[PDB]
Amino acid sequence: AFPELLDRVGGRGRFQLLQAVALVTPILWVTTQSMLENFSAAVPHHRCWVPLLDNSGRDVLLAVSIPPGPDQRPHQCLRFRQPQWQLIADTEPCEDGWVYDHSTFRSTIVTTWDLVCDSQALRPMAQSIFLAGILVGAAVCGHASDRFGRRRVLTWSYLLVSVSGTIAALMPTFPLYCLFRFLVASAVAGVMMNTASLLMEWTSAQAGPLMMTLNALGFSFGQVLTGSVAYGVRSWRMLQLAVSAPFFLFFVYSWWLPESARWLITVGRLDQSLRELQRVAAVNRRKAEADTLTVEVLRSAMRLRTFISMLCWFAFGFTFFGLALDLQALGSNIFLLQALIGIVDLPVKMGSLLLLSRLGRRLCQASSLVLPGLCILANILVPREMGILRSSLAVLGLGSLGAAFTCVTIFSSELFPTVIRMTAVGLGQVAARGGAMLGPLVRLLGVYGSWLPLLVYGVVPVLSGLAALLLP
Ligand SMILES: O=C1C(CCS(=O)c2ccccc2)C(=O)N(c2ccccc2)N1c1ccccc1
Repeated sequence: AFPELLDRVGGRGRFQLLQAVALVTPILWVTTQSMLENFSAAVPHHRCWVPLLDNSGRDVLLAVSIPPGPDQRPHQCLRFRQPQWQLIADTEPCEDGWVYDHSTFRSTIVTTWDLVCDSQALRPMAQSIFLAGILVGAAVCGHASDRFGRRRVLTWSYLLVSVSGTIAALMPTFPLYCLFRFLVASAVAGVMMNTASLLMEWTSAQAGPLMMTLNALGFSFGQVLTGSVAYGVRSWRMLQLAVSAPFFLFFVYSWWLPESARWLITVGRLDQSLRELQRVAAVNRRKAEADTLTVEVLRSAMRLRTFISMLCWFAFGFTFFGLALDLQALGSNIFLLQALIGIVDLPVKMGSLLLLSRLGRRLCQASSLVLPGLCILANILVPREMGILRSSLAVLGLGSLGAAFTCVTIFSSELFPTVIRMTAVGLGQVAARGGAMLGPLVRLLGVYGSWLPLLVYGVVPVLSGLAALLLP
């Protein structure tokens, strides 16, 4: 009988907007902390240190010192034992360290800890660890908001994000950095889930719309915030601190947001629920029907389609999170990318939804997965000669794939006895977080041809979309 009480106290109004703003604003920095492993763990051009150069015709010295590499470049992992002056066989690996190109980035973790050459596999493992941390933190938090509340967990998760992010920027050794990024990921997942649930609960029956949409926009924009912040600060120690600093103020000001009143009723804290509802009514200025609340009212108040949905969620998560953390391979001028994936995301998603809803729900679901997979696959076919076409296809593909989590959540998830969709969205999204940890691990196939990762990332979504047509 809670919706009757909610209609009695308010609905829409003023408080539901202020709370919405204050709970959606964290989402931008939550995205910023998640896409940060693209300007922090960036790989600049590296050479082998040689005594003849870099102190104790520069082009001639570079030619004699290092053997040439295959890709029209000097070798990045080998060095001549002695200066081969015969150039107007016997090679040894780098042992005095490397030298890097300090022209776009001042200091990355790759530069700091030498995650190049033989120890190349370490880099595509930090992102996998981070995503596994998100999955684990989201799994634990579910049975954590039923014994501690729903607003306290949000504030404590804010504090954990801030402290762990600040501490992770001062570590001198790689495993400590990985562990603290794991903790950051878990706390971020907790923040995500608790914010979503809090936005759902306090809103009236029209929460399915706006509210849930207002979340996504958060990400989209956030993307651009990540891009701008990255363009701002170049060093990697001063990027993590600058990103994790706001969360302390977020935790400080999150001490006044009212806690969800529906949860308080089921546990037995009637007085707190009364105070909460009265203060919400006072904020909403609907202090006319509140006198009816005299405790007693609240005292009396107290299979194939599923598999298709799981496959679609898995394909979307796997492709997006195994391809959008390596944007240095999709083009150039990285700061312009990762800042064009929201400005393309919004118009494309709205236009595609509006245009394809009328044709049919299954048609829209199918067309949202074949198109971006084919777009990504077509990136290989084009050569390097046209860079604009080389980069626009990837942006269009990512923007179109971003519409999947919107189309398959609000328009889909009704493919069931139609009792409540909250038991289906989470079930589908579990495979989305469980398919991203199996993501960047594909990029470990750089050896044995470089086209295989892109080929897999292009064939998986198209196969999932083609299988989606087999509903009957
Ligand atoms: O927007 C989200 C959240 C939603 C959880 S949520 O709102 C909730 C609702 C109801 C009950 C409990 C919790 C999320 O976890 N991912 C995600 C994380 C890791 C891997 C894959 C997906 N994305 C997402 C979607 C598209 C593009 C990027 C990110």
